[PDB]
Amino acid sequence: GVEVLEVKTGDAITEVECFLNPEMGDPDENLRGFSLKLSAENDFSSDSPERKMLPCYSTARIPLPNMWEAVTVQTEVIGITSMLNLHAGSQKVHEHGGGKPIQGSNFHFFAVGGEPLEMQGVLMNYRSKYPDGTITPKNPTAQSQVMNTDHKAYLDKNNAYPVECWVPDPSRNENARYFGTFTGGENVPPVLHVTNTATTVLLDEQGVGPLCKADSLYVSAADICGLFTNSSGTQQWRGLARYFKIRLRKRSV
Amino acid sequence: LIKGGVEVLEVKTGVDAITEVECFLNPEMGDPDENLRGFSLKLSAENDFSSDSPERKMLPCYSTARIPLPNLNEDLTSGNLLMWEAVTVQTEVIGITSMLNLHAGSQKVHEHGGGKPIQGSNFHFFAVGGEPLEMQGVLMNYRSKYPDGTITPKNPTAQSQVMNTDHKAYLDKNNAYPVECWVPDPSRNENARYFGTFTGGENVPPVLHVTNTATTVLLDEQGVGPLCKADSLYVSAADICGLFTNSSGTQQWRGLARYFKIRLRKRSVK
Amino acid sequence: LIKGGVEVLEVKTGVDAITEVECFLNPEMGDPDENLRGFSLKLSAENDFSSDSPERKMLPCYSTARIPLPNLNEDLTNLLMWEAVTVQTEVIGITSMLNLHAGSQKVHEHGGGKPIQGSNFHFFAVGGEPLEMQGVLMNYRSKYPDGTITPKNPTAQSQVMNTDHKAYLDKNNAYPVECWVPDPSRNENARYFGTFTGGENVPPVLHVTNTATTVLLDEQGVGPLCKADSLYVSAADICGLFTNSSGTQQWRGLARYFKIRLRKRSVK
Amino acid sequence: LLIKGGVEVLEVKTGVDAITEVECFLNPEMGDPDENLRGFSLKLSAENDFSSDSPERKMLPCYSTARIPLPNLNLLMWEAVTVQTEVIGITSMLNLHAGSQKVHEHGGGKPIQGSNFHFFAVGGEPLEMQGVLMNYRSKYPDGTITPKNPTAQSQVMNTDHKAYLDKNNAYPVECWVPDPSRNENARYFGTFTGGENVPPVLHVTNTATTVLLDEQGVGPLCKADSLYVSAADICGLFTNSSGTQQWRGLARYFKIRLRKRSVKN
Amino acid sequence: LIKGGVEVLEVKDAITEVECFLNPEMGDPDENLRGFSLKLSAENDFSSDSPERKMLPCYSTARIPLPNLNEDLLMWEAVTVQTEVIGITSMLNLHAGSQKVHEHGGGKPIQGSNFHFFAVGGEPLEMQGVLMNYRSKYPDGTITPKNPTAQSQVMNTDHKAYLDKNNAYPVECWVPDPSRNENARYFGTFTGGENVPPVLHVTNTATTVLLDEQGVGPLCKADSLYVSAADICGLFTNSSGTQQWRGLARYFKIRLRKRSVK
Repeated sequence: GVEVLEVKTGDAITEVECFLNPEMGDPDENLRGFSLKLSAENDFSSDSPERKMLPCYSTARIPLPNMWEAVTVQTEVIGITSMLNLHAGSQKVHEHGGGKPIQGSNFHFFAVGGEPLEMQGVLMNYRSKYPDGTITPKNPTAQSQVMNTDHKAYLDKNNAYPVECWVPDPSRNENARYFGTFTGGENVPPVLHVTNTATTVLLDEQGVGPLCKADSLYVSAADICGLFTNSSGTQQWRGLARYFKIRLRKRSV
Repeated sequence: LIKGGVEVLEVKTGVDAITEVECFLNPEMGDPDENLRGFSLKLSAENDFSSDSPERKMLPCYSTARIPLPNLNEDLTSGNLLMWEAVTVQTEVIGITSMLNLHAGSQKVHEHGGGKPIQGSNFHFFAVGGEPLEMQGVLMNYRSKYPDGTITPKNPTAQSQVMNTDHKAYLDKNNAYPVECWVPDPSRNENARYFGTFTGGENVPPVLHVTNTATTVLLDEQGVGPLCKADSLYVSAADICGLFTNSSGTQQWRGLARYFKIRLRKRSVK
Repeated sequence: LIKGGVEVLEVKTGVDAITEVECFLNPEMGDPDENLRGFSLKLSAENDFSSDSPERKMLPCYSTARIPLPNLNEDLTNLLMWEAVTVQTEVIGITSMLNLHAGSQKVHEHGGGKPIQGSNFHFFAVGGEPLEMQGVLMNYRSKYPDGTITPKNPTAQSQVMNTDHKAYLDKNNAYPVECWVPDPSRNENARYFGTFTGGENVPPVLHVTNTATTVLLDEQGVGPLCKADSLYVSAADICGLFTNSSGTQQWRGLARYFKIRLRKRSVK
Repeated sequence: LLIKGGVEVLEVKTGVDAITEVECFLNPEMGDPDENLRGFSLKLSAENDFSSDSPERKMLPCYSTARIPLPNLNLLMWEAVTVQTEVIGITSMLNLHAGSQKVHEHGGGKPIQGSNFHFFAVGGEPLEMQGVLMNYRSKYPDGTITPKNPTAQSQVMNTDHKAYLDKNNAYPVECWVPDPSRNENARYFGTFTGGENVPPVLHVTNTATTVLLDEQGVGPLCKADSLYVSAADICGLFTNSSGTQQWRGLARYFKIRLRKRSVKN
Repeated sequence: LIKGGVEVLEVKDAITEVECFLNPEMGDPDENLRGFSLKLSAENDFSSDSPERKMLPCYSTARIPLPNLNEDLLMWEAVTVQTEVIGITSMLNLHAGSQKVHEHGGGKPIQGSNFHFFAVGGEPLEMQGVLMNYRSKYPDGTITPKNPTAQSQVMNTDHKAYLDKNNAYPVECWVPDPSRNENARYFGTFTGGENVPPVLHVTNTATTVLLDEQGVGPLCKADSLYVSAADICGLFTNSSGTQQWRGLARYFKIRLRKRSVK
């Protein structure tokens, strides 16, 4: 919300990094990174999901040295090879076979901003009764199933904003860059790439990156990798942490 | 250099020569009742081609909106006319994560499993133009009897199942032009840019990307964007995301809104 | 610099040195009756290779059209030919496959109809002369029906490459797609593009946009040169199989639009 | 200073007759189990124990190769600069009436689908291959050339298994790959896609050229005025009405442009 | 300009090339089944998950000695790599051992979850541990996250390791650490699912440049280059229905140049 002047040159650069843990629901102390098992077939009139079943967006505020302009990010999902454990817990694919890989709907999303991520609410079912401890669209209507401009939120709390209720708001986020891919379907294969050679440039069309208000950088993520199928046939979301390395420079304003 | 039936001259320059407009365009999937905004009526199947009378609320339609822009041409005898020229669009489908609700209404994938994701045939389409989108009609079945309140190819013939050049329409009404009957007309739309992808099949995964970093340039090969006739910008969309499968096995289309942010500049015309 | 049996000289410039033509080319899927334009006859299956006699209406064919261009060389006192420089093309009516209420087998009890899916072939060509084809057969012993033009005097080698099987795409609804491909050993005066995707459950994936242009110039900057002021467009757009409530399957095809920009080229 | 094909590379020669083009096709070598089934393999056996795996020759697709003689020529050598290549006859797979198992009652025949391999090379000498086996104990049939004295290490990398692709219809595709530790005087390209239900995806166009020049601008140099083309185009499996499966292959077209290159003797 | 704990000066007989074929480490359950794992167990409770060593694919690594430079400072700088997976066509053997797809049909292709990964560095690859199940009891001869907690199922920064031993670091326990590896370049793709088709490309025309944004490649400490790989191609399904991982070797050709350092 400021007039942007010249990049400062000469201690004018800094780098910050974070590993941001996923918030899949964490149904007990041993099942960190998983959701509660999924319910199915609730009538739209009686759809009361349990909090531990709902993955939420992750976010962290990173303090910076006492404006900082975010210029690049390196990011990837951490622990993708853990899905090669087919011996623990997963339903056998057939008699004498190995366990079923994690697969199905997934969502991979990150943002880097100079302020909290701005979100827009959209619901599958406006009549869903969301559980205490979630932050979901207030006073939803049938219009909330399409676009209801009342549903604006800041991603200002961890393990609170359910991924199923909120998307990054393309009508705001003037001071953030976000990227997400949703792939839906029962049998969707997880496809995840890692490399330390790929950098995303955060500069806009005028060469200006996110400007860090109150010397704070905000990282946001959601990395729902797919569904884990237990021997019983029950399914749980599995998520993984996301790494960020952000390069910043001093910008005169 | 002729476009939008005017002679195109130079881009106008100076501080106030740019404007930006935005809108969220709601999907028109059929909206069978107040609870199922964003969905179609459940899908029928196996109608003989000779007795195919789909209900209106089962038929997704193209969405469109006319966005009024400032008049630029007060000075009638200056000799200089200006029109708004659309230069870029940022667009994405809104609410894609809503499909991660597998607890409400969807058939379980197997005993003790979660609900079935939305999947299957999908169509993602948008246009930005200086006039209504120009459409060409093509039917699966020329003998389909389309319901009151839809606008569909008039007096279709067997040729309407392939290319019948009689079926020209303007996308000039919301919740009227069924997506299954109409496509953007590549023989027209000289003053609009359109983009669509159809992916057909029972098990097709929805794949949707969001980012505020991606801009589509709307300039043609001569560097001219859509020119806004009557100081109007037209946005058009269809975002059928796939089929929702209820516990009963019934299927309904699910659609989502589309966001547009369009940057325009002043263009001199004769 | 030789192309289209002429020595290629300079590109001409000026307002009259460019022209544009357009065509919607209808598909030729077999058209088994007057109501099923754009479909084939239902598919037979399991014919022994020794007794494989497909019906004509079951066989999609390549489409082609000859487009007259503005007449050149109407003075006897320097030769010009039209040179095709760009094409815009797309398949027309792709959203018609969102009709899941008419005719198609339900996906499951209480469900909607089965989408068109399965093997597909999307192909076009732009040339200064008819498309040159090479014959290749699944089964050299296939007995093709009257009204089709198929490889003559085939042998087992016709299942791989038999150089006898050369044809021009010189007749509509005649050259079955399953028998012929564009000939990579010829077509020195045409540009062709095709993608075959085979399989029972292949999803049709089709894109439309008026922003995409294909350049038709070769490595020497020469486009197809239009013999006798004629441009040839060719297509095949088999979108997949339509499955009827009975389980019978029929090909579905769609028309292809072409918009071709040409310029005048001096030749000797 | 610039060394390739065991010669010092000097300047490209230009002018009248300093360029030539060769165009050819390679027929596929899928096994050809009888006179009528050119382009197919014998039906596939299944479930042989690794200790008793003796595939029949007609069941094994092999690499195709040919030596193309060039116009006879400080020495001059032909330098391969570009190749245009594509698979010939891809639309033949739209015949779903002949021989293939119906997909369901009253349905059409099952498309060819499943594991496929599409490969070509252009070189100034035979393609250099490295052997790798699924099962080192496989007993390969007379008329095939397969890794000699294989060991369990032959299932991963056994550096003993070096061969030249020096005979057509002899080197089974399942036994051999292009050797990335050699082929300094060839360019090769291949894609393997494995799986029962893999869709064949094949593109044809006469507008796509592959440049064969390396990072120093030198193409394959044709030793003894010979150009070597190699291919394998296993398109997938054909499923007969009985459920038996056979590989189907198609020919590959090549158009190669060459120029004269000066080299030191 | 600091990398590999040296000040990087100018690029400088100044070039060398090394190559390696790095064998896969899939578990090798007997003398005949080199390149395969032991058959996969399934449905172990998270509280009683004790995988056998021969069932666990591990990362491969090799230290490649380079010409000695400072005998009387220069370091080798890795500039490019050519790499590919070796023996991909071996999966066209559908006659040996694999379950028939249906009566009278050929054998089932190798398919399912796969992981293709390589790295080139001037020092061992730096790894971060992440577990499906922190309570997994890993077998003797494996090196797995020490003192695991439920946080080990997400990100536990305690789990740092060097890829400093072959056939030891299970692929399922470790990933390249994006918070380290300042002196290496790594690339990997995981594709998960029962029916995933293996898709593998070979060509001698593809080179990966290993220079960073400042034009500096990995700098080879102690005149050593480290190559690392994992190439789990998918699952082989036996006639009985049992499944085994199949892996293949990876080839590397690396071009290096001399770099002045202080």
